[PDB]
Amino acid sequence: KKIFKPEELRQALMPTLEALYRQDPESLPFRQPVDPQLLGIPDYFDIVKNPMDLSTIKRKLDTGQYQEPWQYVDDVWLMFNNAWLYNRKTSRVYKFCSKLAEVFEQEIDPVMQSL
Ligand SMILES: C[C@@H]1CC(=O)Nc2cccc(C(=O)NCc3ccccc3)c2N1
Repeated sequence: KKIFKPEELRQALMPTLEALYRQDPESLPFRQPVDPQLLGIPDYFDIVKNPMDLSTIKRKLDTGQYQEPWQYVDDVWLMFNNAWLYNRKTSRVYKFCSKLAEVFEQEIDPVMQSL
């Protein structure tokens, strides 16, 4: 089975994550873990079983937690799908998620081809 070294995943994939981070205004609510008490959404973990955010994905890259590039892509999509599930379609977070998904698609395609 092909092994992907953690530094090699990090070098290839981190620019795609940085592209999301730098999207302002749309990345802002995704830059840190959801804090249900602080955001006034105490039902969040009942609806979203597996929370995910940009900083957690960065930490996983930094600490070698992905064996396969598709596992990173899965976490980015988990983050998106959580937002499209929890929020209504009129909301900022929903529409900001849609923008991030558009940006990500463009960034990730050449990278995954190359891997
Ligand atoms: C990602 C996280 C959890 C979620 O899916 N929905 C959500 C609901 C209420 C507030 C928020 C929240 O972050 N509100 C503050 C905010 C929203 C948009 C832009 C700036 C700040 C919220 N965001």
